Amino acid sequence: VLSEGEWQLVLHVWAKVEADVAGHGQDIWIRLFKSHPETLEKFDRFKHLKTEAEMKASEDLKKHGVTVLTALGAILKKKGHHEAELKPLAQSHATKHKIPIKYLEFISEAIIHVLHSRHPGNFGADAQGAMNKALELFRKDIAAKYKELGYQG
Ligand code: HEM
Repeated sequence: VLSEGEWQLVLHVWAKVEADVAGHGQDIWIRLFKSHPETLEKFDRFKHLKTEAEMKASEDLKKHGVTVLTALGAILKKKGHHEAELKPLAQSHATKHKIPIKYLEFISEAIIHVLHSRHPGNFGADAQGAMNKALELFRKDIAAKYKELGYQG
């Protein structure tokens, strides 16, 4: 459970991300694909992208980034009361896409890295700790749902 103070640090930096959702989306996914090339294998629609240049020029990847960050933002804004939002997300990722928890750990790393690079003034040590906590909570709850749905993760 996060304190109100920790949620405030998370939503404060998220407000900055929302000024440019598409841009943040691209940076985060490209970071993920570059650092962990294996994750690209999960997208039959992006598995053909060979360079960062092709990734940055992909309209479909940009759209995916917006879809993902909008869903994550909705969850964070619930401040822990995200049961309803997580159910459909857990079902599609465990049953259809088959995304292991390890990959959610990788994207969490990418998110923290991008926020640190683009928002140093609003992402000091305390704020990073709060964001890490919020993302760990998200991963812990999705993991619990994965189990209930029959997917090891
Ligand atoms: C911050 C965590 C993430 C959030 C909130 C998120 C959210 C979403 C949403 C809302 C969709 C569209 C609806 C759906 O199919 O459920 C989606 C699709 C998908 N996600 Fe996730 N996702 C996350 C992380 C990941 C990761 C780490 C991977 C893979 C390494 C992944 C792979 C996919 C795939 C393969 C699709 C379908 C893409 C397509 O065929 O159009 N997701 N995700």
